[PDB]
Amino acid sequence: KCSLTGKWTNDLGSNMTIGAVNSRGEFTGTYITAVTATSNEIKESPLHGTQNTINKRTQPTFGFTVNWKFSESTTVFTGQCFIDRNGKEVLKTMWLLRSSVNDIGDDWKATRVGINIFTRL
Amino acid sequence: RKCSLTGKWTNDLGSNMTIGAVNSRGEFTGTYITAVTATSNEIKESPLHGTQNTINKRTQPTFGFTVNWKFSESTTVFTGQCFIDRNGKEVLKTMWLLRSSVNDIGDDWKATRVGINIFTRL
Amino acid sequence: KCSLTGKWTNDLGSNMTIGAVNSRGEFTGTYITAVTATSNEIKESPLHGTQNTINKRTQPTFGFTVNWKFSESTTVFTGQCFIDRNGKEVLKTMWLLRSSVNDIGDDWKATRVGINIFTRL
Amino acid sequence: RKCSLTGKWTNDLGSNMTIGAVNSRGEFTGTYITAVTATSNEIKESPLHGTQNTINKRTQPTFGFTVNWKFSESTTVFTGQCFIDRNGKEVLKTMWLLRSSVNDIGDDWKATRVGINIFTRL
Repeated sequence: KCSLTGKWTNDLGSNMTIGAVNSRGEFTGTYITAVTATSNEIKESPLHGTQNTINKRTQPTFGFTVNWKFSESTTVFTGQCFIDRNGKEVLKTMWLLRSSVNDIGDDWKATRVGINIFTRL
Repeated sequence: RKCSLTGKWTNDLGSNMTIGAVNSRGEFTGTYITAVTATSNEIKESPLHGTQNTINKRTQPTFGFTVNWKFSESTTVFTGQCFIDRNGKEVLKTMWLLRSSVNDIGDDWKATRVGINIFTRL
Repeated sequence: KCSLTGKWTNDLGSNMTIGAVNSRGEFTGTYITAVTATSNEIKESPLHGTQNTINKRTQPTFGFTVNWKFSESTTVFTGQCFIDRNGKEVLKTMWLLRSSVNDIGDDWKATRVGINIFTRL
Repeated sequence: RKCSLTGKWTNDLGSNMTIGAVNSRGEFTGTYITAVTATSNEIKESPLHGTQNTINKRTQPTFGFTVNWKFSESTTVFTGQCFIDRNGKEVLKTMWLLRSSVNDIGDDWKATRVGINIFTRL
């Protein structure tokens, strides 16, 4: 089975570590991003999420939220934990990066989208 | 005035969710009761877990959460901001990604749907 | 049938006019946005797109590109032309707003996403 | 050095596209030959139409286009930027929305998929 537990790196140079996944699918971790949309100094940030455990898939879906500690933003990631053709694990994910806006009239411009592919560190 | 995630919410598709207390680290848990599904499965209350961003203790914080669906193999994530709207109402403006399970990594490209949800207090 | 031709307004206060849709599904129009992510002065911008004509649906899908004339950005919209429960036409759309970045290393942050609902003006 | 959309491109999913000349208004037409589909229909060459942004005559312009699929009722839009990569190669970095047709406006929420494509010259 593909398991989220462990250390990962992505295509932008960010790393994350995820701890034990419990019987309800819950996990916590830490994220160190290589990139930011702000001109703020990056700091390591917690993440929390779940793996879907329905039918106990060898390649489960999952999602997590990175609670950025150096900005007012939040990012969520979701994807699937695959075994690729080489037998290596790969997380294929898409994310939404939510920026803080001061006024609800600017809400429309607050959400960026993209992908990340993670492999084991 | 502050916008708080804790409590009961309903959305523009008829779904409800309950969010519990937000701890000092911004963490919260809740339950999601969806009105709609992409599958032909029975909907069932599913847990959610997420965080509110506490940097600068904003009155209108950003947040994100994951719904761990219990009636399908999918996962949805939501992120958005807890606003005080012009009328003084608390409103969650969110966008989501719904990740379906695929069997072959070759089909990964078609596995993610996107959309919005707007939540107000029940 | 729901037809894209005509004048529309959206939930953010933007308007657009779309001309005749030809037999291949092609149309052109003009977009006047009520909002921008830049601090530039908005100007009316051309759009070009297509309606899908397969099976000649009464509620077709469609897409179009707004070629912004007051910024370096581009937005694309896609959605479906519905008749709602009142018999009114509504365009339900989602969009990607692509900003220009100077360097490919910043590509990850260049795409915003959102929705717009259009009704007839 | 300029990145130009005109010519033949291939993507990370195996799809190809041909883009014709870009006129003074930034307009172009082309053909898309997709390797993948969300339906169980036969893929068939489909037309595309879009624009390149010409403001400030950037060497690495943004652009967008719509693929008018001819073998399904769906539409896809792409937007991105025509870059000169660090190795001097022209690369289209794009994101897309794939809109499926639904019969009932009530199902609109599940009709839009999202993803990326990276194109290089064939």
